[PDB]
Amino acid sequence: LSLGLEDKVIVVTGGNRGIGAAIVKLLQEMGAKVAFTDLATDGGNTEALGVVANVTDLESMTAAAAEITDKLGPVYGVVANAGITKDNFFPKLTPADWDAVLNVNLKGVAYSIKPFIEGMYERKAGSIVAISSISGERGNVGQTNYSATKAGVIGMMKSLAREGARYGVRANAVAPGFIDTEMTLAIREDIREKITKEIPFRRFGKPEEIAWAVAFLLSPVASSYVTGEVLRVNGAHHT
Amino acid sequence: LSLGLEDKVIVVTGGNRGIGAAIVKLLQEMGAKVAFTDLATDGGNTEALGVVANVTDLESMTAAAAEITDKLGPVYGVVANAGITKDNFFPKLTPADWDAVLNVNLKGVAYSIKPFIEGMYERKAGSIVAISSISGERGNVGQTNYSATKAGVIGMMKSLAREGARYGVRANAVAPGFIDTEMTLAIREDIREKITKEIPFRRFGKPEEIAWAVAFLLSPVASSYVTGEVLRVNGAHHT
Amino acid sequence: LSLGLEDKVIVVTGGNRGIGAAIVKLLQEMGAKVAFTDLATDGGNTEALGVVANVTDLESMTAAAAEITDKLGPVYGVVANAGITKDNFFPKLTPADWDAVLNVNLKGVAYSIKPFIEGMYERKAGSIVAISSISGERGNVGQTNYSATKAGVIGMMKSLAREGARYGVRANAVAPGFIDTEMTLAIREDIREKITKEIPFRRFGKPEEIAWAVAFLLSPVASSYVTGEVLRVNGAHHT
Amino acid sequence: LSLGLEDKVIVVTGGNRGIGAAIVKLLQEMGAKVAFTDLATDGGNTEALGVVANVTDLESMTAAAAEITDKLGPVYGVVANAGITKDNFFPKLTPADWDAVLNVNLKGVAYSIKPFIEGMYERKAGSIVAISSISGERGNVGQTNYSATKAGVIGMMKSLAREGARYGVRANAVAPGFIDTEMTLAIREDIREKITKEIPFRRFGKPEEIAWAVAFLLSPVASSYVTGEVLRVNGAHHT
Repeated sequence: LSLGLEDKVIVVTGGNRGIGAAIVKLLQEMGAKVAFTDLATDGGNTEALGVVANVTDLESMTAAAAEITDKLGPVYGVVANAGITKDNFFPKLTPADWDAVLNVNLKGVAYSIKPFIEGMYERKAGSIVAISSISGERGNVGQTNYSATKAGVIGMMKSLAREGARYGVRANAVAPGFIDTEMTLAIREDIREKITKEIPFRRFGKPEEIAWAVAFLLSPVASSYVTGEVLRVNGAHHT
Repeated sequence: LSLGLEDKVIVVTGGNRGIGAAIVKLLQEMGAKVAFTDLATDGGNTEALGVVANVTDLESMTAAAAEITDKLGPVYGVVANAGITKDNFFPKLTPADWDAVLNVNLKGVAYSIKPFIEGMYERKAGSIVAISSISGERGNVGQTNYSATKAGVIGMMKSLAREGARYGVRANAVAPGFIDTEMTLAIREDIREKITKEIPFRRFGKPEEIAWAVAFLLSPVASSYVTGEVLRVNGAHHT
Repeated sequence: LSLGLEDKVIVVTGGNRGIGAAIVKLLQEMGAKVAFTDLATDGGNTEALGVVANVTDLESMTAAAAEITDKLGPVYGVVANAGITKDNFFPKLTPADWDAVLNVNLKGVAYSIKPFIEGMYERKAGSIVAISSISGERGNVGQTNYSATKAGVIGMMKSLAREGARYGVRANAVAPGFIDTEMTLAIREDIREKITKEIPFRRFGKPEEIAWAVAFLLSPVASSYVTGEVLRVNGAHHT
Repeated sequence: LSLGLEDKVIVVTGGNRGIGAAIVKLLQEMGAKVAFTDLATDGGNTEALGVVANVTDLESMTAAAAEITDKLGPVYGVVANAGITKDNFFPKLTPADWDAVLNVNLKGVAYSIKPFIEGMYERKAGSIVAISSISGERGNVGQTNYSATKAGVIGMMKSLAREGARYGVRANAVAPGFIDTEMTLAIREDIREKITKEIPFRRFGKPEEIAWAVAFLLSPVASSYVTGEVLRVNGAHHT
């Protein structure tokens, strides 16, 4: 019948555009009280409570948590989705290129969870989901630093899963393959084709498809015994 | 809102008791036209179309397919769930102990899919799910033969996934941890405790919990881009 | 300095040609007393003790064990390498095509280990290695049955590893990518190229390269704490 | 006969004590010209060329590279082994606790490879190995940050493997289980026992055992086709 997500308060980092917006949108049409953090809050999602925050700044995220708790109530769900790339071959990557992705994609994830966690423990309820990636698990050329971080979140989620279990709090990861967002839609046609040919399903995925995987893991009904897991959504691109 | 499973015809092997019954029951309350095969069809599930069949016999399964197609219509979903154990330490296992699990758990799975596959290809639609196991992925003492087969189904599903993609047909696997069925509820209390202590979640899983994972993979709406994947439901017992 | 393999008795199934011959050859030049079983024993390896045996027949393998124990002494190492293919798309595969690969590749592996295991336990020493495959882990089109079995051996080895640990007996698996044997050297040039382009290393592997991985796992010196592991040799084809 | 490591120049980060010292020691007795970087260089390894350097400082590592190249010649091998812990439960971990492990264990690894990589590419030869961990792959309680980084190095190595293949340069990872170093030998007896009971092999591993796995991956002879792989050395603790 129903996923136990009605009136549940959920925070999505990076939820203004792209995959994050898609997660926000779907959770809304499941009856959740969704909030999102980002650098801009346009959206155009009206009913969503956008909060300008920066995952690399812990004060910024703790403030957003306070604002969200105050307006919507105690938080059940967190989707750590905000991430960036600084793509280049290993010897062309500067310390700045490492500092940037490590801050948003690794540190920023923990800073996105840290302001909601103690409360989740008190309420003995909560579902945490980090995003990504096929590059994190398989590896990717030019993404030696992106990959380190997307493989890093999987390790963070597995340990967090083992810590949170005594409170009935779950942590999992979704590892998307190549997904049609505005970013990947601007990549050269000849590169899109080379990649699409690697995918047995013969297409990139859609954002609403990642949203569904996140929803499944957030549902206290559909995945109550799922924790520490990586859910691959890649059309058999990586198996 | 809804998983695209209303009026969808789904076959569950081993669906009279245990986990299979739970999968049957939940698919029913999602509006699916569910059928099951087994050695007995009591159930007591009335509205479910029980067909006496044997996964080790291909004539038996092709007959059941014919009966099911005829009564309910063209098949969308298949859950290859029927499996057995012949547990013993490696040197105490007889050829009969190998023949038995290999037939039901490996061969029987392919024989459960073979009578529905050509039609799924014609209709360019279908979602296949094999079950198990934590023992298949981690290994288990006394289950050297059970494990070979539950690891074998994962390989079967990954290859089938890659073959079926050109028809929009998906294949995945669910790998349950230790689940409270009537079989595991009769295992010695001191062994149940030794195992339960290994599980961060501090309990065995429930059958309706495996049912939900199977439903997620069958949904053409919730997992349209999920294929070739293993979904672990183990409470972080194996991560 | 040296791998503790001098004067060690090692049995290699399928060791007359191909990868098996390569494993036999290298173990010999490490000072091991190597024997092999196969359907033919030409070899042309002279110093190797070829025994005509069939992995699908347990009497046949137990006889070979007796012969080998008698001529060379108590067995330390076993390489379960004999395997076959019956390649076809899932709906074109006959029960005979399933029975064949399941017997040689799954059952035949256990039947290759069963006649040496009780003695290894007595001597509290031994290293077991099964072969394969990239198809077992990734999946492969047209190899839905080969893959089920090569994924099956990994599960068998992980469980056997957990059982054999109390005797200091180790079990592991080597998962080769595409390897230049006489079989793969007869595959069409256009298919060889399509595959070779998938491999970052830009070549198929060589048999002496699989031999080295097997040697590493057999060495009681180099891998004394390695058990339950899969060693991939694929040139980053599957990561 | 021999691993192609005689007269090969190899750098080991964190090689003064513990596992690093063990790797240094074994490579030496394989005829390699080994150097190590660390915060102290006592050792007491005399013949090893200790260089005081800090993996978190890129100038410091590029200087060490220059010194090592100048004294020993062009570098073939790099073992990124230096790592630290700041163990605590997720909500007790400060930004400083994240910054520390992320710098040494993730960033520090890339900074250990960056000064040798361009030359390896020129010479079309090289083998890179990062360390760890069982916590990186499985997850561990109290190590939510250590784990993120040890899972991160695996992703870094897989991407680096795919980039370096066009130059015949290999990258792999060794994932040790619990190893008897001076650090783990000071952990409480009751915790050592709780952990040792989880290990089928019934003991922690030894440093010379990790050294052997690193040697295998560095050998241009024994692992010429091994790249992008994780080699687990855990006594079946994690399978």
